[PDB]
Amino acid sequence: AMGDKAKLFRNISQRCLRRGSPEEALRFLKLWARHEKNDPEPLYQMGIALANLGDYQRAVTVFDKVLKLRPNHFMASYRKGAVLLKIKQYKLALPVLEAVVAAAPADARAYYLLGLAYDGDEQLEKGIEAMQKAVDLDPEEIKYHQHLGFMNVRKDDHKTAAEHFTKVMELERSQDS
Ligand SMILES: [Cl-]
Repeated sequence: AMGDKAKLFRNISQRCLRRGSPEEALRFLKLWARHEKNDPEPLYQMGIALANLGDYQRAVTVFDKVLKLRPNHFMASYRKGAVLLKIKQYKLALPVLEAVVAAAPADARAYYLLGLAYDGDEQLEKGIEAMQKAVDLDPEEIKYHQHLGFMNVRKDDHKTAAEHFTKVMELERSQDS
């Protein structure tokens, strides 16, 4: 069972996150982690805070801690994959993100991140496949059409690129009134 000290520290780190400042919160998340060792939740939370601070490399190594405790932690992989992609470590992000999508096969955003990771790794064809899936799962999103258009310009398929761009145009008009 969760100890009183741990409840207190959780309680405070929530005030600190919701009141803006995750540098303070981070100190209380570590206190919580100290009292409830082998609870993945405070570690997972530190990972989030570190990512928001911009300490991305440090965030990854904390998300690995939570993934050692809970190998299938679906959200820990999601966020790890997302920062790995921001750091431009594409090869490493691919297996992480591919696991996210095998757990949440209708998550358009997972597939979008996956597409960007493949594209970064110069696997254009695989990235199109993934970004296409994002577009099928959420056809009103401008961003996914936009990328899928550019991927197709590089593939020299200007017809389907133009389709996606003329769609980006359409969404922009109809998201005023
Ligand atoms: Cl792109």
